[PDB]
Amino acid sequence: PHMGALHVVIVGGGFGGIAAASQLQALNVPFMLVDMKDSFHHNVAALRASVETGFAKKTFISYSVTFKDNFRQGLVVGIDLKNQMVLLQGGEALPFSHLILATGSTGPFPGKFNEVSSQQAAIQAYEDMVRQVQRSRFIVVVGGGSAGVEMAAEIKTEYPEKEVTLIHSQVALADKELLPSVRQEVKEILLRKGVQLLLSERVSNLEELPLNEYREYIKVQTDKGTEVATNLVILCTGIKINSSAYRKAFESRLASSGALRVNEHLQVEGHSNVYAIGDCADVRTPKMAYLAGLHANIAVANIVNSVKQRPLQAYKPGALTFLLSMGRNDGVGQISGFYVGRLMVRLTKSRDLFVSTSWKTMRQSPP
Ligand SMILES: Cc1cc2c(nc3c(=O)[nH]c(=O)nc-3n2C[C@H](O)[C@H](O)[C@H](O)COP(=O)(O)OP(=O)(O)OC[C@H]2O[C@@H](n3cnc4c(N)ncnc43)[C@H](O)[C@@H]2O)c(O)c1C
Ligand SMILES: NC(=O)C1=CN([C@@H]2O[C@H](COP(=O)(O)OP(=O)(O)OC[C@H]3O[C@@H](n4cnc5c(N)ncnc54)[C@H](OP(=O)(O)O)[C@@H]3O)[C@@H](O)[C@H]2O)C=CC1
Repeated sequence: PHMGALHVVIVGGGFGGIAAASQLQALNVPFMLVDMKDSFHHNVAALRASVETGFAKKTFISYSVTFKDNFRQGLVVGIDLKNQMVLLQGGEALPFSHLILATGSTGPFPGKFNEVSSQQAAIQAYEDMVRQVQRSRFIVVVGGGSAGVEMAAEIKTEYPEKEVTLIHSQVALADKELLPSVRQEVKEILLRKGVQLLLSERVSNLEELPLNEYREYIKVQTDKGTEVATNLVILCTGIKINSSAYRKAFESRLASSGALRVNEHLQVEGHSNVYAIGDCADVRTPKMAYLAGLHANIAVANIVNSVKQRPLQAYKPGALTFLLSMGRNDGVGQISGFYVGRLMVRLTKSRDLFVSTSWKTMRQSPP
């Protein structure tokens, strides 16, 4: 029993979780941030950290340095809604007056990294990836969504002498929600960089392929019988909302996508003190780091507003903002529903990939 006192538990230390923890910390509200890793991952820059020697150490930020005893490393395995408890692997339990679920998404390395690991092992995993790319003259990227087009562009921009093939199962590249003008310009930039495109083809022997590892010879096969020989295979084949921590407890509340249904105040439907933020929230908006941060501000604010019997803040989407870096010198996208060009995207995203914003939030300086 908390007897009216606040204790907020945040499950997930991604873009959403560190924003929520930073604000609760500034408000002196008791809270615990739980993450399976020992450091925040600026995963927007994970593909650049896969091609540039020495960059990976700019993409991982120690939780304990920023949050100290308000941070607990661990894997959440269930939520006990009756006794308001966050269940950790190992048996430990965390009581909460309010729960913020910020579990993000999972997917293949290198675009996502969700291993229980130390900070130096995580950085080394990306430095090893750089070494695999450097050893490999021929490289195949599988999947031409927004991650795969960025991956292929990063490789050919850093290493123009390598041979890069992107294999994609659809006719057009990147997200279907994007303006057709954006999707066509993505294709043209890749072709001008020398990336070979194999569109409307599905790689069919994924079980048989060594992944993220240089080999003298790998044969990639497609459902149409195309065969590509390569030294290296990288999967950018998509992500899944990470519902492990909460799927059982909230099964009745889950969208199809695995997200949690929520109102414009981001409380989970059926609950007044549970919030979902970021990728695991059924925003129906695109899953974006910057939206996770905005959701966190809304979530923390209505926890406080709700204790002050005040009216709640509301999340209202606008047109789609979506920026694709195409290596450090190029890119294309849209800012709230209109096309923005290559100079704009290069300056806004491609050069720095928003890395400095996470170090600022965490109040740390990059090594
Ligand atoms: C891959 C990629 C993504 C981009 C990219 N670009 C942009 C961009 O330009 N702008 C943007 O806003 N988003 C961009 N994104 C999307 C952005 O990465 C995601 O939308 C963002 O990470 C979502 O933030 P969340 O806070 O919702 O989730 P995270 O995945 O960041 O963090 C979740 C955390 O929960 C932890 N966790 C999950 N389940 C757990 C459990 N059961 N126990 C403990 N910890 C758990 C995970 O380990 C992880 O640390 C991009 O170029 C690439 C290549
Ligand atoms: N710049 C940004 O803001 C970025 C944002 N994101 C976010 O992350 C989300 C996921 O993006 P992404 O990670 O690119 O995942 P996506 O699911 O968007 O793209 C993955 C693609 O890979 C294709 N694919 C899967 N298996 C194969 C195969 N065996 N052979 C060939 N093609 C295959 C899929 O086609 P099928 O589905 O037909 O199998 C799909 O079109 C985005 O929706 C966005 O919210 C990610 C990267 C950049």
